[PDB]
Amino acid sequence: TPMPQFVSKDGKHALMVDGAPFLILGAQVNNSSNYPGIMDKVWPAMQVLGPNTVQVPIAWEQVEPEEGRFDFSFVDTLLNQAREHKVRLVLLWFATWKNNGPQYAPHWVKTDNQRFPRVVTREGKSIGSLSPHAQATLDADRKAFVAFMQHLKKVDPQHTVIMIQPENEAGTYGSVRDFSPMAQKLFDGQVPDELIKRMNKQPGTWAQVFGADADEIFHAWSIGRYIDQIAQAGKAEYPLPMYVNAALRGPFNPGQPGQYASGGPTDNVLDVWKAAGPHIDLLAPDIYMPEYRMYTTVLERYARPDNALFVAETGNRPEYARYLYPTLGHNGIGWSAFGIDYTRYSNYPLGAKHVNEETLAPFALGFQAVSMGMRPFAKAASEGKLHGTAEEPGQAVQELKLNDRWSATITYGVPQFWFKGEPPGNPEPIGAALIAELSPDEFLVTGYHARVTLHPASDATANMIYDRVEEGVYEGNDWKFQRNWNGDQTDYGVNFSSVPQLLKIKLATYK
Amino acid sequence: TPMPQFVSKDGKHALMVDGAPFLILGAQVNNSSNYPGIMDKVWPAMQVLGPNTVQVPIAWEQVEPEEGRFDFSFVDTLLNQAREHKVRLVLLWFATWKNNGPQYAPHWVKTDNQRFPRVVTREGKSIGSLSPHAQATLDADRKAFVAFMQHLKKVDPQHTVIMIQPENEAGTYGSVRDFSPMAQKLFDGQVPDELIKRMNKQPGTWAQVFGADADEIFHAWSIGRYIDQIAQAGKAEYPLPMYVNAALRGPFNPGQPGQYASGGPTDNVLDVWKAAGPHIDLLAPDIYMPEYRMYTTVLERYARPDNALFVAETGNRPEYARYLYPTLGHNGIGWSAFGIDYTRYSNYPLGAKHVNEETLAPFALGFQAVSMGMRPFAKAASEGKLHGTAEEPGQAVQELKLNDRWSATITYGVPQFWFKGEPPGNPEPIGAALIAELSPDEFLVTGYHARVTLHPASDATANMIYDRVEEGVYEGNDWKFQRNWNGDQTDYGVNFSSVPQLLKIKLATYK
Amino acid sequence: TPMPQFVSKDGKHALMVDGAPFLILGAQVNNSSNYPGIMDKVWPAMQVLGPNTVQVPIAWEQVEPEEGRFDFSFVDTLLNQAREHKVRLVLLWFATWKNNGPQYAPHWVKTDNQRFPRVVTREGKSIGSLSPHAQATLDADRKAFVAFMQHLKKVDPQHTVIMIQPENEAGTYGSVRDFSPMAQKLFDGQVPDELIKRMNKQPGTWAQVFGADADEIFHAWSIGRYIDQIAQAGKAEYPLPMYVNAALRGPFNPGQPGQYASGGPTDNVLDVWKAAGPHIDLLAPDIYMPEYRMYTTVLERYARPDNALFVAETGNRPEYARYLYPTLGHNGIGWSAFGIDYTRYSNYPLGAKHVNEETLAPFALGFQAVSMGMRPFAKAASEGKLHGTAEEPGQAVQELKLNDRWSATITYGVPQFWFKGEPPGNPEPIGAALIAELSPDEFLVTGYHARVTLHPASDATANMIYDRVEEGVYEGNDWKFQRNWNGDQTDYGVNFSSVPQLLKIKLATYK
Amino acid sequence: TPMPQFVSKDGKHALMVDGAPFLILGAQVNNSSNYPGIMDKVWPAMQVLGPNTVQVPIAWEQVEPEEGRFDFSFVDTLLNQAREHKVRLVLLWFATWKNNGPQYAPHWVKTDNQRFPRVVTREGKSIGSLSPHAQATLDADRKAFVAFMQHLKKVDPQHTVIMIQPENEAGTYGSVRDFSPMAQKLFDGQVPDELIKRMNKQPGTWAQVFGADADEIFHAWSIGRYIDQIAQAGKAEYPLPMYVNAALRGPFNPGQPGQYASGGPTDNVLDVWKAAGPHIDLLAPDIYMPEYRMYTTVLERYARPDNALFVAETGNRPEYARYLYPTLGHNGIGWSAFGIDYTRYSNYPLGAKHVNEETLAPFALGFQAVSMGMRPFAKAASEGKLHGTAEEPGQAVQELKLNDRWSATITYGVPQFWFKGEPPGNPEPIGAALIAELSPDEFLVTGYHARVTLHPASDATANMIYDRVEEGVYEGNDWKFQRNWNGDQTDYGVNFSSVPQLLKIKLATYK
Repeated sequence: TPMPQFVSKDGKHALMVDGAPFLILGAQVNNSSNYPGIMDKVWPAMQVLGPNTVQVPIAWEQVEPEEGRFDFSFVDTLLNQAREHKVRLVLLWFATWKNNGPQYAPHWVKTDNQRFPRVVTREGKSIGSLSPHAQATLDADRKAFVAFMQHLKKVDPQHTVIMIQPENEAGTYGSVRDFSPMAQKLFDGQVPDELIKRMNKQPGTWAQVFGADADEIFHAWSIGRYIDQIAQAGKAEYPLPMYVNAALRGPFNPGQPGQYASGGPTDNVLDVWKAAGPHIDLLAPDIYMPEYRMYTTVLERYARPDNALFVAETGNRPEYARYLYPTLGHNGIGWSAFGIDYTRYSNYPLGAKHVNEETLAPFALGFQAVSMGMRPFAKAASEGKLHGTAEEPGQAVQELKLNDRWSATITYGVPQFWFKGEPPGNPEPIGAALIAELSPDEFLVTGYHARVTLHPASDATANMIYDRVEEGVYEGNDWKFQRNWNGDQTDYGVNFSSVPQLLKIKLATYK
Repeated sequence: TPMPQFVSKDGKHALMVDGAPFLILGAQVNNSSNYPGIMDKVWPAMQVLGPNTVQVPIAWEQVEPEEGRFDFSFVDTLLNQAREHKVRLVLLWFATWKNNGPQYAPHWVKTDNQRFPRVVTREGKSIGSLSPHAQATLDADRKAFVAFMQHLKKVDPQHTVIMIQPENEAGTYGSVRDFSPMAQKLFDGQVPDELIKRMNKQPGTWAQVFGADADEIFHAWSIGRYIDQIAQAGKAEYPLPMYVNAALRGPFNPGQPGQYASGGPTDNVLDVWKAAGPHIDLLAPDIYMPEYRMYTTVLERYARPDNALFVAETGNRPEYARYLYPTLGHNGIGWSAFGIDYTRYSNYPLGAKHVNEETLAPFALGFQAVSMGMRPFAKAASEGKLHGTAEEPGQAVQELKLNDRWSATITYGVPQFWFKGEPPGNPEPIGAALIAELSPDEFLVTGYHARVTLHPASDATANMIYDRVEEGVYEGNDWKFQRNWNGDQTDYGVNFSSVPQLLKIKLATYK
Repeated sequence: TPMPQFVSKDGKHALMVDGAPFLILGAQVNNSSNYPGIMDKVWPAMQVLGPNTVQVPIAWEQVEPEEGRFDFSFVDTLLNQAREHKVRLVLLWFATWKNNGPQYAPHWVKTDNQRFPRVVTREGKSIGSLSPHAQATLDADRKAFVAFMQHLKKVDPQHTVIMIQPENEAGTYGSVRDFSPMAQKLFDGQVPDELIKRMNKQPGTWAQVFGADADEIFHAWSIGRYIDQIAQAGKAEYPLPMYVNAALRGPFNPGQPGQYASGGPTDNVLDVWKAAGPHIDLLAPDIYMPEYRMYTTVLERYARPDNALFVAETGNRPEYARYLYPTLGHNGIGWSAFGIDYTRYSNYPLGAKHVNEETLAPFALGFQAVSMGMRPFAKAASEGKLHGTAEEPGQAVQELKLNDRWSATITYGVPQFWFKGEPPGNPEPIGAALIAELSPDEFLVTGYHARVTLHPASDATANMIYDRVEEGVYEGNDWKFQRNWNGDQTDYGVNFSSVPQLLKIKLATYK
Repeated sequence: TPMPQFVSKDGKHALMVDGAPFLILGAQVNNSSNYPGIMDKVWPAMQVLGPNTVQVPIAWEQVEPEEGRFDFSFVDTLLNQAREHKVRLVLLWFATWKNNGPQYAPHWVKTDNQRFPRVVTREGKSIGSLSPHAQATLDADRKAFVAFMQHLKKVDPQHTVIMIQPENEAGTYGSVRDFSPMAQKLFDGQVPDELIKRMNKQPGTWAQVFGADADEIFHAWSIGRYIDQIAQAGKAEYPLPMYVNAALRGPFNPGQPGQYASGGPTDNVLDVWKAAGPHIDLLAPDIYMPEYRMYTTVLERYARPDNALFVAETGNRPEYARYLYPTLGHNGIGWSAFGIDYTRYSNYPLGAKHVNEETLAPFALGFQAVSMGMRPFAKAASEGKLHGTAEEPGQAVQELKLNDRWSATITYGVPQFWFKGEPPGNPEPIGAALIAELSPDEFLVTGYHARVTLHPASDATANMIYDRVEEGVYEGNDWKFQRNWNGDQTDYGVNFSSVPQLLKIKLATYK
């Protein structure tokens, strides 16, 4: 039975799970929800949200508490629980970097600054981030990761785990790079030929080749090479797809490297990370920018022909929920919300002050609607045929171009009937829509707090007819019909409110 | 066992069901609630509202999806469900016209503008309404309707179905008539002698005879003849009563024909429709005019000596509920509310934003009260002896003339006791009353949010005595006594609030 | 086993029930709650209120619907239900007068103005009140009442029924007396010697003897003689205690006789009614005057050495509940609230807009507290040893004189602890207290929303000691101890809130 | 099995219960909740609050109602109930003084001012407080207390009762001392040599030695000697630890002795009470001063090297709950809240208007958190290693000095994440924290509505590492691990909200 795998060719991408494209509808537990005694506050929240994939930390300190003495008992417990609760897993390897720092490395690592040295600032101060240049730290992380991947292969032939995230938001706060002598000797050397080629530059030293950006590009390359070697060695044991996640710099008015985590896969060093990381399948943004223009711009920059869009983390405040459909609209591999458990922790002001059934309901709506047709939606994404949009404040109408024949008007905050006047939008921005092209004249359509009005895009389709507007669900790939919408229910577009409904709409023209 | 039948003589009317007059307390599901997979969101709402009759679409596209290949399986399912849930059915034939358009005609009809042509505007544009002049469209609709009536006769000897509505709001938006050559050849001809007689006019062409109104009267006659031939052929197979429903034009400031649906049974062409439709039992208004003066004027215009009043549709917003009793007061055959299911569709702003137990309670109150004496109420209506009224904003008192001996004062928003000052009315208009004359000195009385004070109408009855004020219910026609109201409960009229109560009041005089 | 009986000597009174004094904690159903089919809306309300005595109409129209054809089946049903629900009964004979009118007399009475004539005004108009002067009406009422009392004796040896109320608010609206010739012949005659004696006047005609008040005194005497003869004949069959109830005239600014019900036992003709009614045990006020000064003045006027105070009716709005204890403080026989059922009738503005568990809770509190010591409370009342008071708006302190040794300060709206400043009173007037003197130094004390502070009334008791402050209840006459209040619970008086608590307080002095 | 015992040496103290230090998390029932018939309104409240120790009055009037006739049946019942409900008991001997007065002494005491004389004012008036100088009153109280201690020893080998409180707030209101001749003869004599030594003064009379404070110091010494002799005699029978409780005088602006209870253990006569009371283990404040500066100053004054801090009573209004942790921070023996039952009594304005699950929740939070590590917390207190603090209005940050190596910053009203700007504090003051030093680099930490940020206190610990931040609970002394907090949960201190959580935090430094 085929194991999970990431494919990408000519800018079309698929996460293949059980032999077909898959879309991650993800939930990530909080950072300290990775022990047997706390899982009873994880699963009741997942039951409410209904993700198809759960992200859980696997901490280096817990799997190798003493060097050479491995303990994967929590991985085993977690696989049983995920199988019982019918979710797939994405495991997060909290090791050399977690939010730039060594806090999840074991005692014998993070207390030993001699064997495992920290970044040194230009002024000579050690700071809370391990240097990518130390061979001992790479060796020890990679050895632990290799034991981890070997264990996974032995106990997960069911393929419950579909991806691995090596490290978590690697990079450095408080310095653009390491300035230790160890670092300076490498920085003074020649830029590796692989990076010279990919960057369209002439050979030379780091300062010669990259100028004012040499410090930041050097640090990104060195972190990338570090994680790539870990990815390559772990894949040699069990070749699950692997991705790294990015602490973002501001898309419009970024600060200086070091204010944001320098060296991480920020939007200015994506080609460096690509060159450095051939064994890393994608670079995934962690988006905690709730403002529409910022969020959607991050989506556009990380969705590249060489980079499948996966939103590995985003906020759990309700205004975030609507960003699922525009993410899927970039035809990547999915979207995950962060902080989904009942441990009473809150990452406000990034996310919600409390996680409960009310705060989860806007997310569960989208997860239920996509799950009603997940495999066809994922087939569409893998062919580049998924369209998605979310409501922007002060803009009550959007236009989606679908193909030569049809377009869709998206209108927010209107009745499900004729109305007089300009569309007002919803009082808060909460609407969204998602449209899959199955064939030129047939679409899968869902939305919430929104009207979707399909209309001709050319003179050939001016004589538009609703042939069928079928409500139903999919069982795997088999369509289960419930009813044909007609009359009032199609006279004013098709109108969605607060319940999950999937429509398979076949259009015709009269002749 | 006698089948349902409509009788009318000298301006008195009855819908005979199971051998006696019947009054429809109706509920209509939304337009796309006509498939097996959605009926579990219909019946729980009917359980709350408690109609005695449910209206459900029977779509041409679903019973003849391919020409000649009939499928009445949903009709069969629906008859079983109506029998289990103890309601009668009125079936709506969604075919050549539904809200003026062909959207419920099958694929092989509504995509074939050659065989089944659309109305052509004066400027040459085909628009979304099938021409009444095409023989193929009439033939195909009638053939489907005949198969439908034949099936009904075979599977409904219980007579669950009591009426059929051929077509739904036939007429045309965007043109006063068809201007195609096919239409013009008929328009240029002589007005049929049947219409010339009924309209008190001299023979001639359509333009000669009817002048400025020729276009609209021609279209109404041609639609009427179309549906009448379908009614006649269907009745030849199974002679259930049949009615058509009207999309109204404004009673006071109507627009132009084509702004409102031209050719439908609007209030200016009722004699045309009568002349054209001898096999159509009545013309029924669909009233979505919530303002008192408009609603009640529509009632008066459609209640004619040659037209039994049936309100086939009205709004499901709570202010509409009170219009049941004035409708029954015209001594027709009943009243039905539109959009009664839990599918989460809303036709706001015509109706309510949500359908739930709260929004249905004002309707259920009236349906429960009338059902407590439905057969005697319907016997009264068939003798012209039913009186009914609803509260008008800014008018806290109304006077009902009952007969030579007695009248009833209706007072809104007062205590059930002595009060000082002018009656204030209810804060919102919600009151109503219904009074049946059983014999000169005995009345059935119910109401809500209202006081009913019977008082002498002549010097012969000045010495008024409450002989009996019996609360109870009817089992069929047998009166079941609960108690005699007296004392406080009759000193200030008889006072109704929010619970269904039927009173049988016998008056006397002391001597 | 002794039957119920009213005793009164030297201004001390007792309703003896089962051989000992009894205090009525009464509830009266609404006027049309006197049929088997409505009793399921009576008993659930009594379960909440918990009266010890229920008042129910027994209508002449229902027990003699045709002359000579008696039907006491409802009396039988009602006795079974009262025994099952553990209440005593007071039966109300709705006959010649109910609120001045004949509406509860049978068909063959109230429609026959010839045999049973109405009062004639000075101008010659018959009005809605039967003349006390017609021998046929007296004969027919008395005959029905005699059949009623005979039936009671046969089917009620349990003595469920403890009193009878002949007629209901007898009197006349719209005329001071009857002016018919039948009436004038009697009015022109001599004042009966019995009334001449009791009124301390010299013999003469009605106009000579009574002057400007002759009309009103004549009507009161004639109604009184009418009901007295009915009482005497009914008592000859079964000598239950009997009382009449009064529709009050204003205590301070009364209107004219005829505006209020002339001839009823109003506060100006109590000596007339005493003289006329030796077989009527007491004259009971019906108090719907919610203002403190009016309510308590009515109490004082009807509590006479020759008249035991029984409040036969009062309002069911919550502000009325507190008037129970000052009524008991006049050492009569009890107090009853009117309109206690769930039939959805309201006599607002006299009483509450709705009867439910919230509106009944302030009454149930008092009924529960008195029931916790009802027989000792009733023994105290029969010895004149009960003291009671209710809160007056704007007066947060009252002083009750108990005996030579002790007094009680009643304070409203204070904490159950030390407080600074003037007592504020409760926000609405809701407090009350009730104190029985068991012996010179021992008292039964209860209250609600109030503090009771016992304190010395003389120099002999200056050295006051709380010997015992026992919370408990009585079983019949046997005291069941729960706890001794001390400390905080007695440092600031004894403080009552919203739960029923009976305290048996023994005082001492240190020496 | 060792019985409870109080140990104190060189300013470190422990209440030894079952052989190890113990911390009282106490609840006291109201003053009249000391009878079998009211205990069903005590235990349901204790179930909600969850104290480990309940204080209950044992009244002299109830155990010796007649002289020589002892009745300890309630003590027996109460021991059974405390064992069933799993709490320890502290019994309060309500005898010669309760809130200065004799109200709980038996009838034959408090009514006999001859045998048991009251304090006489300077003007000759007897007032409500028994004189400490009468030998009969001492003899009779001591005899009753000796019978009580003998009974306890016989029926409590389980050691359910851990301390006894002889008398309750002894002292006098309305006079600084007794001025009777009996008192004056003693006052005129020489100051006992024991008091002369302890007060660092020269021999002489009371007026010579103490001057303006002679009256108050004389009264405190005489009350102290009275209770000490009772303590000594009771301990001779069963040597349970014993304490007296104090009605406080204002810490900053005290009134005159007699306005506050003169002679009680107020903050100016603590050395007198120590000298007079060698058999009294500690002097405990009763703190009903809700203002932060007053409450915490009282704590400081009563926590002395010769006086273990026990807060025997405090308010049950929610603002009081947070004072538990600063009390424990003085390394005494515990803290108890007053008025914890459902009898519907309120000592507002000292405490809450109602006791229910809402008003108890802020207290239950602290009791649950301390109970999760009660024995280690009590071991820490006995070594002087407990630190505790509560939030002060207008101060959102506090600093706790722990040892040479570490300190803790306490921040109130902040998110559990990074925030911009000055800490706002909670809207009402509700935060607190409690920190036990287990060893130099390991701490037990709990709090609520607060952030605790451990940080270096010296250059030696500048390179701080969170080695482990373990959430769990203790079973007795055995630690039960749940999870290791890391990541978000430790990046911004450790953050507590509204649920009980105990963290065992081991700190390291990197090298």
